[PDB]
Amino acid sequence: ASEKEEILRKIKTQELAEAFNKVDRSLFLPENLKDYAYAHTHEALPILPGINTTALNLGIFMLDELDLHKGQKVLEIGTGIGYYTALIAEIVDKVVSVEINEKMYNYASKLLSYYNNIKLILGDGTLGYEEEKPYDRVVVWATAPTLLCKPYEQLKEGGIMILPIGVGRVQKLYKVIKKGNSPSLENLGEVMFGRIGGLYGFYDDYDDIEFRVNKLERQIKSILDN
Amino acid sequence: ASEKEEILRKIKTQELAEAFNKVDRSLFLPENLKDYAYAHTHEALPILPGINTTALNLGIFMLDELDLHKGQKVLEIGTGIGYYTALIAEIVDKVVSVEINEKMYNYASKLLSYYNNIKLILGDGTLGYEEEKPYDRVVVWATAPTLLCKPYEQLKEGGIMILPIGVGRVQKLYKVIKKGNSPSLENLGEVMFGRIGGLYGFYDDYDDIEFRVNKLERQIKSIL
Amino acid sequence: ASEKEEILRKIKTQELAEAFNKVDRSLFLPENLKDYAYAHTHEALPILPGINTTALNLGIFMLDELDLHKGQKVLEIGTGIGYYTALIAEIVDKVVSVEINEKMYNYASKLLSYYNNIKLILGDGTLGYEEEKPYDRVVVWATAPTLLCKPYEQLKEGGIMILPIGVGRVQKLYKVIKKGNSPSLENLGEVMFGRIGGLYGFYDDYDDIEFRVNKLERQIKSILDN
Amino acid sequence: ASEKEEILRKIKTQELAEAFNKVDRSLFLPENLKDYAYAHTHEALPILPGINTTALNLGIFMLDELDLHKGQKVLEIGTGIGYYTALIAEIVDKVVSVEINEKMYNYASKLLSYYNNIKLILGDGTLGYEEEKPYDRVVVWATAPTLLCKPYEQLKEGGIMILPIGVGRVQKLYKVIKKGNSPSLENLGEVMFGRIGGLYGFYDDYDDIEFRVNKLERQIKSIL
Amino acid sequence: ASEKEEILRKIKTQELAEAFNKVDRSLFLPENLKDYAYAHTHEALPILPGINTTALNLGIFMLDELDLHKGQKVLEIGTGIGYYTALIAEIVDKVVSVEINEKMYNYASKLLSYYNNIKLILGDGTLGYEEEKPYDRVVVWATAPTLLCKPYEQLKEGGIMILPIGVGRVQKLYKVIKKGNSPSLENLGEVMFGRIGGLYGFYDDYDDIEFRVNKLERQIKSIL
Amino acid sequence: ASEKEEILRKIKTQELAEAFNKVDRSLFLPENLKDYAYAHTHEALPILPGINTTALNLGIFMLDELDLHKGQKVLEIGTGIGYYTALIAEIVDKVVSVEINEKMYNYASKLLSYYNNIKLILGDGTLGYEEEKPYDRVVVWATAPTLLCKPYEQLKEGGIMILPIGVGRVQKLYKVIKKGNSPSLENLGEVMFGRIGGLYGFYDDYDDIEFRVNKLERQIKSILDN
Repeated sequence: ASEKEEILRKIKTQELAEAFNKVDRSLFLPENLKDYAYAHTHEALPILPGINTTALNLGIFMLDELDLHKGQKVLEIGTGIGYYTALIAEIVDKVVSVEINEKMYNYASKLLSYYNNIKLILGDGTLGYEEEKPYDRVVVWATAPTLLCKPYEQLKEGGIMILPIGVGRVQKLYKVIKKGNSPSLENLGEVMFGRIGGLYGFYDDYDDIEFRVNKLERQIKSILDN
Repeated sequence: ASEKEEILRKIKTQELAEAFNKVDRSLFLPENLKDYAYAHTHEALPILPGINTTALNLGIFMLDELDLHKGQKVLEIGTGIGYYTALIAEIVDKVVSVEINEKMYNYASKLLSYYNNIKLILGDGTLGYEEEKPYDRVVVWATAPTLLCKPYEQLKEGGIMILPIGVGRVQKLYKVIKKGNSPSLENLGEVMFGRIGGLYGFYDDYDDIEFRVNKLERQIKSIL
Repeated sequence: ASEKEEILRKIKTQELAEAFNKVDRSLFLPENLKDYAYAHTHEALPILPGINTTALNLGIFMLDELDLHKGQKVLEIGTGIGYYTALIAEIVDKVVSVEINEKMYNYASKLLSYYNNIKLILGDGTLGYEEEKPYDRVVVWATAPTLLCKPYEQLKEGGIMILPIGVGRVQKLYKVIKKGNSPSLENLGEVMFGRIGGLYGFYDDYDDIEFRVNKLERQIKSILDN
Repeated sequence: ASEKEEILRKIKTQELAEAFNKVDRSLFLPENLKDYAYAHTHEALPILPGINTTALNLGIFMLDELDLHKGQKVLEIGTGIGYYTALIAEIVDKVVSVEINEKMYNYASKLLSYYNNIKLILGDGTLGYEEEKPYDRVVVWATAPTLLCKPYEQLKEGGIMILPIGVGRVQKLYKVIKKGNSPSLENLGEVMFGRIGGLYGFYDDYDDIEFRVNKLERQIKSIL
Repeated sequence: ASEKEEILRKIKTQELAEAFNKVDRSLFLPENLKDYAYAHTHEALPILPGINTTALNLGIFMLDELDLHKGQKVLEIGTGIGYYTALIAEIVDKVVSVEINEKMYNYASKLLSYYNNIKLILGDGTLGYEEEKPYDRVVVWATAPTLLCKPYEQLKEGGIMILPIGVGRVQKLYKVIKKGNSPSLENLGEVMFGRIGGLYGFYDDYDDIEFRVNKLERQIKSIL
Repeated sequence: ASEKEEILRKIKTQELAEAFNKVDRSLFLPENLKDYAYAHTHEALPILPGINTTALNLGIFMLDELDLHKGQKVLEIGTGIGYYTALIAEIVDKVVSVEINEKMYNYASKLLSYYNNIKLILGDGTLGYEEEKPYDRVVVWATAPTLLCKPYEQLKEGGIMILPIGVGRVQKLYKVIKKGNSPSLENLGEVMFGRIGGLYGFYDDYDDIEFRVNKLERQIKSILDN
């Protein structure tokens, strides 16, 4: 708990403040990363090849902006290691959380036993989760090509959704308040999340000149097979 | 052979062939572009800043790959000058067409008055059009970040949607056949369409670093 | 006439001010662009594939800087839709105007009938127009690799020429005052014009890394035919 | 065949084959990564931010190209999770291994207690390890700007060092045989290792212009 | 064979062959570069910051493709060290040569005193040289944005001009034959010359984005 | 001597100030570059294909920062034209100087005759020079991939070394004060030197997107041979 007090001081939602103080984040982190429970708070931690855990400073900010309170039903796209799932479960009535990667799904299955209000789904988060349909809030922990349609449809009328939108290696964090097909979108800043996979995920690779050149270099390397 | 003739020979959809043969593309085109009606069939044509009507060869090819029939209900996203909308209205029962740009909407509204089975919505085509929900066919004249959810939802279970998906200056043309949440995607080839706007459209601009630097150089113009 | 008054207020040449107020720019614009006669004044309008009409704000600024007055002979490289041609004809004695694109030449042939002091040439503007040789002013509506030599030679001794010079997708607007082979060149700012074609036009394509990469990507796409 | 088996078949160094067969890689790996012990043998595995343990196929290939024997003195630069260190300690007399990252040092320190012929230095591997100076073999798990001088100096006259040399995202894997100031360098192929740190390490970051611009755009965020 | 000999064998212009054989290139070259007179014939040689004399093989090749004869009037744009000017003066009647850089002008002025049919103008070669207007041949030792108008105007009706045209680090070598306003342009291959300066020269720098960013990064060095 | 007084005014080491005033730099420069002895002081001068002489302003700054005084033994990596070698010889007891390029080695052999305290070696400067081992100072006139190990080892304990470190076309000037394996490195600024060659020199080419693209363009040009 080094940068723990810094982060706690900033929390605007009293309920989140308490959940944050109580849940021991080292309990959801592997052995190798134990020292990052409350230190290096601005970095994303490696869990699986190609998959990280959002930076604590970012995560707490997002949840704080989610306006979480008693008796809400929250949909979370991207269970991961279950830590942010736990913090929501502490505040909210029920939590439906989706994970697309099986190994990740397995790793967390055991870590959330202490909770009886978290439904863990193994599937395409891009579809959200129809079946417990009306949600009060939705948090996505990976960037999308556009506004995720299913989650948005599943949101309650005045619901609030937070997700990173953007193709390209640097995206934008958006706070969406449902209002028919005229939501209000508030850019909360620049962020760098990994790409969400699935039906409404990405259909082509990163399109920045660095990537394009890396590819050219890959192909010429292989064409020189001729 | 005649450029108009070359395109006609390729058309596999009989009705499309008949429509293509009687609808005058030169009426939908501005004064400055009438020489292009059936000449230079491979060139996209400039209508508004940032808006071009698809090149004829590709336009017909897409309407043809769309497999249009009589009695169908079609959803067209991106009216434009109205030409392809006209061809569809000649073949199909009813046609709903959305145009997000008002200046383009107006222009095409005048020309589409002739037809009576065309509903022109001035709005976000990225939302499709819920109110007539069941559609047999969907065509999109602009590239999208992913599979367009709303129009796809509004498709019949075996429906066909044709759209370009991709970020970047060269996208892929897809032929999608609705099958619940596991659509079949056929790549019909590489195309170059403008980016689609709207709620479920793009939120970032094309990544051209030359210009991103240019600007930063300009921005660096301040001496205090 | 929305941004019309903004633009008119700025005009320093009284004669231009009057011509600008009188000539109806919607009369030279196609149907599709009627709403841009005096709105969106900063954008270039699409007329032909690869060809635009300079932005009104830019055009009026250029003509205003041309120092146009009674009894001058003006050479204009790039007739286009004839609108800027009309404004000059209103002020000046005679106007010789060149257009290299035939379709463009045709479109404007009819739109300038009301004038009896505009000679319309279909040819290589890069050559200027020898035959009505001594000119007082010259305006070019497209960028060149360097100072256009023929127009410059055709200029009167103290004549003034305005043109965009530059390879690359962003050029510079120059006001040239003839003085033997020691002109005075004043950079009026950064601009973005399409490339001028012709003998003294461009001999190679755009050389910015974006273009070069687009090409590499084109070739590798075709080499993969092997 | 079994991925673990495929790698085993390639091993030319008998002792390495035996070691690979009895050392349990799943002990060195974190909970979240144990399924990868002998599965997906071609993937580098994420341990700390900016630190990955080499993909098994390459790891073994390098230890094998290293030509390990009994009684040797080996210098390993970049302990990591300790796995390859363990394999070396099973084959060789003594092993000195350096790790510059403390969090990584600790993690591997616990697991390496089992062995008794391994000396773990928490420090700059770029300096090698003077104090045991004569070494028969040297392995480096990270790319370097040039031939690493200190470790090379500390090699026996016919010693072998295996390291990746190169700036950029794709380096070359070199097998170096000490011969005074004219070493022989064999290119074993292209690899992708992280940059080595320390005194004789890198002083500039990888040149990614996309990000260099991104930042400059961010930096340009000030309105006074 | 001898590098000097290899070049000699290729020369098709008898007079050029004779001249090449008697003019000592080592006199025109600085102390630090005399070993290069007829050695490393393919390398451009550094004379002033931003100024290099063309590599011999190319230099001769161009003078040879120029088709020099006795009695002609030649216009050379870019004197340089004077070597190729000397070879031309040995073959032709009169030679006008322009050099825009004064430091280069001086250097070559001393060495060219020997010849008496060479007029050295210290000025804008981009303007050519009106005063002796009719020229049979024109050579340009630097790349240009377009066909150089002034020198082209000053050519005889069937004259030949050899210049590199192009923006970018690799230009095309052109052989131009005057034919009113429809010259014939033969592409002799790709070359790498410096950019030509002057009125009808370049107005923008080579577009190197690496450096454009570098600077912007430097520029971003202010903390107020 | 135009910018000579500007540069002299700045010199903090009195001994360097005197050496700088006395040694005639035009005596080490070829004919073509005579006018740059004390003018255009910020540019690097062309001597051999691929090889330049550091800018005078840079060179004097580096030597001034080297803290040169009576009775020191100085190792210099990159003799070049011998001018900076001469200035050091004037102040110091002995100077060992290495040059890797033979033509360069030859050109300077004759220019330093007036000195009897300069040992000129033709070899790999990356190795420094073991044999006159303990050095008080070391100056390198070319960039290295990292801290040059041999020179550093050859430095006296509290010795000082100055060299440009960096891959990439723009490097950093470093002032190194020996202290075991814990030197103190002070960045003196951004500089642009040519690459040092040799055992501890570079093993791969420049890695900036400009270079990478130039290469792609080279290969595609050659693949189109197929």
